[PDB]
Amino acid sequence: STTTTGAIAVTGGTAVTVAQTAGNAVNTTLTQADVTVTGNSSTTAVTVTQTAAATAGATVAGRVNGAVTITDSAAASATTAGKIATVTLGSFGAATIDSSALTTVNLSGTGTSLGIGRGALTATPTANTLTLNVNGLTTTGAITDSEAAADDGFTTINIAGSTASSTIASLVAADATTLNISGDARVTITSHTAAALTGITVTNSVGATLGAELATGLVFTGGAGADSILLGATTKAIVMGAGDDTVTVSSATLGAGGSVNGGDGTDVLVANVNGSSFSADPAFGGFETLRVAGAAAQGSHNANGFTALQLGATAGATTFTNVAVNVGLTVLAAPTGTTTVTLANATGTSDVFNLTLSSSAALAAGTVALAGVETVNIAATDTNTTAHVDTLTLQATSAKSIVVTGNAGLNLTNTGNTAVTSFDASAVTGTGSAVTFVSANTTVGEVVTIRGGAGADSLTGSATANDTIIGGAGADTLVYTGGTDTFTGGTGADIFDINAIGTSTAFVTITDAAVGDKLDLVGISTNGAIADGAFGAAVTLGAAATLAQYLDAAAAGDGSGTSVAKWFQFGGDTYVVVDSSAGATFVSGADAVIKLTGLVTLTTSAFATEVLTLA
Amino acid sequence: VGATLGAELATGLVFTGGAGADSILLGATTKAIVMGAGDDTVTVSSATLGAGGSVNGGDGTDVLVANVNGSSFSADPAFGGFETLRVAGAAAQGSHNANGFTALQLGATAGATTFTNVAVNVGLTVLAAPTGTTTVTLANATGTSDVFNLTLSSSAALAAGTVALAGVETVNIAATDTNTTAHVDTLTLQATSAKSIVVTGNAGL
Ligand SMILES: [Ca+2]
Ligand SMILES: [Ca+2]
Ligand SMILES: [Ca+2]
Ligand SMILES: [Ca+2]
Ligand SMILES: [Ca+2]
Ligand SMILES: [Ca+2]
Ligand SMILES: [Ca+2]
Ligand SMILES: [Ca+2]
Ligand SMILES: [Ca+2]
Ligand SMILES: [Ca+2]
Ligand SMILES: [Ca+2]
Ligand SMILES: [Ca+2]
Ligand SMILES: [Ca+2]
Ligand SMILES: [Ca+2]
Ligand SMILES: [Ca+2]
Ligand SMILES: [Ca+2]
Ligand SMILES: [Ca+2]
Ligand SMILES: [Ca+2]
Ligand SMILES: [Ca+2]
Ligand SMILES: [Ca+2]
Ligand SMILES: [Ca+2]
Ligand SMILES: [Ca+2]
Ligand SMILES: [Ca+2]
Repeated sequence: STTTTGAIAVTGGTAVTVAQTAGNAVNTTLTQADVTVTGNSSTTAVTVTQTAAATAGATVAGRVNGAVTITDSAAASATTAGKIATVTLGSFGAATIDSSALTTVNLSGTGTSLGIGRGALTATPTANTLTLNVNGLTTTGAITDSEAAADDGFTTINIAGSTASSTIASLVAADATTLNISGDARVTITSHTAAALTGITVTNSVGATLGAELATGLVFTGGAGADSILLGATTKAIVMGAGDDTVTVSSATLGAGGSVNGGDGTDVLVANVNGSSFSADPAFGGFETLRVAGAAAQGSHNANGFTALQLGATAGATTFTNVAVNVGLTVLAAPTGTTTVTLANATGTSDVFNLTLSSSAALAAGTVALAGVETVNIAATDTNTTAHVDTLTLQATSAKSIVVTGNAGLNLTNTGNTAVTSFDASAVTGTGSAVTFVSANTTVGEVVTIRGGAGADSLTGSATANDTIIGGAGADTLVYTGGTDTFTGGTGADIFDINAIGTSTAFVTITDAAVGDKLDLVGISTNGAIADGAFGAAVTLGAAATLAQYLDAAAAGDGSGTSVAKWFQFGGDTYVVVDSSAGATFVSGADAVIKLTGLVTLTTSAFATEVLTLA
Repeated sequence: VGATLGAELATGLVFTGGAGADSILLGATTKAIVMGAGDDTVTVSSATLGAGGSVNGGDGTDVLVANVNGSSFSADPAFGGFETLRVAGAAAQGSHNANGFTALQLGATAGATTFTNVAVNVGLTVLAAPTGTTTVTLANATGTSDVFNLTLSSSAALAAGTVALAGVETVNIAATDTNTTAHVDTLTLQATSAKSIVVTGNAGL
């Protein structure tokens, strides 16, 4: 049903299990049953399972969870023992337990809040260890020790994560002293409120992450596996253990003394600060990667002695100084202001930098400046299965090569990068990992090579240059600007967008024009706008007519008021002409020729607007 | 014993030292400068070299002199084999990365000069009157037993000027006279958490 599951109450028994399910339809919401268990003095264990909560979607069955209330016999007594030792939950709304004999809680699925009270026993309790086994648990809100506030709570909390990731939105334990996170799968505590904590100790294989910034007085010890914390001006010796760990610091220098060692493995140090020099400070050790990310992250950062660099969202413009050779930057989120990299030594002529862009969604990497680097390698990386296009302004005024790899698109702003003679995005991979590039090269008579990838790419050369442009798979747009250009749109419906007139010597050759490819002549319509028909009888001349003769023949008509297209086949190759002139001379200046390698018959092929589609 | 050349070498010009204290001035050098054994001394007029464009101090304790607006020589693999960083010259000034040096020196300067990322047990020797406040900031000042060794070393009376040592608890000053005829050095110390000042030496302060 969509109408909600009515109460469930149990009283008494050696052990109790109430197992709800919800089987409602795919666009409805059923809210589940309120459960109450009240033990008699035989009740050692209680279990209350439900179906996991979800939001009513197009194909998602909606479920809200029922409150659960568990109460032991001796819950209100000042003296009587109490019998409920273990409680197991499998999803829940606003849950309560109240038992002075409680040691273990097993959590699972989707929760709202758990409030743990112990019996109102007046005697001061001696055993005060909450074992809290988690497995696939996610919480809207707080696990609280209700007893700790005004009475005698648990002094030591143990959390054993198991077979699946768990996330506790908030853990509130005001009498807690030790906190040990153990087991088998990640435990994440988004926010703890445990002022009296003297230590935290991860022993867990996958690791533990704590989203709340630790107390400056609070010791933390990691184990194997990716543990992950936030520190301020710490007073204590923080150890991170083995595996790939992550500490975020809110202040650049520590305090008292006041240290943090990353331990074995590749560990990230995150600088949420106005500048850093972590290599210098012996207080920090065992770190390999420096990441600049956070709401206070900004300014000048000493890269020295790190083997890798990362960047996330930032407060303002951030600069990496003293960057050693073979050290690459990975950008993980949109930063604020220009990101400058300045290397240890830029002076050589074979300088290589590895920039990486790595995100699940479209990433606006912003401006990164790489003065004195000759080869710039860009990886554009998508972390999920669904395709996107990243954006970057590169300022690399002495780069000769740009190579793009990866599996996401890159629209690259290239303004002012005038040394670039080789753009190679050929290795790029998705349906639409679309690469956009425009050469900023102005060296007269240069050889420039532009390579597209699997995406629907948009590659523009330079009027200055003899551009070789090659799209990969997909709907590529190759732009002609001037000079002796060689175009190859690979597989797919490519568009050869002709925006310049050229000469009789400096013109575009299109190597592989085939059925489906287009020839956009909008930009050479000097006088008016082209044919518009299916204009398709080849100009024919004699067995030994010259290219010069065929050109003159093709331009014989009057193009003064209205430009006209014609075409011919000379010496084994196919040519297209735009006549924009009076006399029967093809005039180099305003009349235009386009070469197409091979015999391609344009008989049946038709002019769209000023756009010729090969038939 | 060595050779010393007071003129700045041509940027095109190769130099090779032997054993013994050789000593030159370099600009934006284009060539691979070697200094050999013994306690050598190169003064650079520009912070980064050129073309390529390197200078190796070789064996022994060698001084690198920064006649520049800031330095970070540890980072640049173009410079290697140096042990002491001195800030001295008519263009010498600003922020200087002490990292990876085992000693520090100071001479006459263009303006206020700052030593950053200074490792523990690294001392400064002042050799001539500088211009503007000389700030030392250590790698880690946070402890409560921080010791710094300042030395003043001259033949004549030396006006060391202001040196700032934020976060140092014990400041040791040596006042050293290099000749037989007595003098008195002068210093403004700014050491707002120093509990001890110990003065040794054979000249006045
Ligand atoms: Ca109570
Ligand atoms: Ca009580
Ligand atoms: Ca209490
Ligand atoms: Ca660890
Ligand atoms: Ca580690
Ligand atoms: Ca360090
Ligand atoms: Ca490590
Ligand atoms: Ca994606
Ligand atoms: Ca370079
Ligand atoms: Ca560059
Ligand atoms: Ca392509
Ligand atoms: Ca061109
Ligand atoms: Ca293509
Ligand atoms: Ca094609
Ligand atoms: Ca056009
Ligand atoms: Ca004509
Ligand atoms: Ca020598
Ligand atoms: Ca030497
Ligand atoms: Ca040496
Ligand atoms: Ca070096
Ligand atoms: Ca004297
Ligand atoms: Ca101190
Ligand atoms: Ca002090």
